[PDB]
Amino acid sequence: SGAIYVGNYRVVNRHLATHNDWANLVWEDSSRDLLVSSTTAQGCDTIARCDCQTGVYYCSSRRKHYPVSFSKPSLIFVEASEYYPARYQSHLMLAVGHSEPGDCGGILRCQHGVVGIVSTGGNGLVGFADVRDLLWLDEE
Ligand SMILES: NC(=O)[C@H]1CCCN(C(=O)c2[nH]ncc2Br)C1
Ligand SMILES: [Zn+2]
Repeated sequence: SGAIYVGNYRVVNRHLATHNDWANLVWEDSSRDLLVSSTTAQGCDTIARCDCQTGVYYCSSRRKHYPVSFSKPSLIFVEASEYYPARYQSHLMLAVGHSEPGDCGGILRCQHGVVGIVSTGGNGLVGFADVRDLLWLDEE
């Protein structure tokens, strides 16, 4: 589990969105595993606007932050899971690291701010849903 709280937005994994998220929906994209809902309180996270390929992510199954090198956001074939069939997930970045299904929502960050959230894992891989292209998270 886990969310990004930027301005009056909550960014979660689409597959973990709550009823309250769907009832307060701003934007969702199944291809990216992303959903954004509106919040009453202002959040403290800042979004990175950069092409960093190194950063640090939170792994709930280890209670640990790990430094990683990650790929540029891409279209990646992701194996069928409890939440999606075998498909191409877009805007996904891959690194070597531990990721169990419940690690989804952990933040990946760089020197500039939040880069994305854990979206995929297994086999000693971890995939991150990028949010750096979502410039509207910074206004309105
Ligand atoms: N966005 C997706 O399609 C995800 C959904 C959860 C499962 N997915 C994984 O890769 C995964 N496997 N083991 C741990 C993890 Br995390 C695929
Ligand atoms: Zn950066």
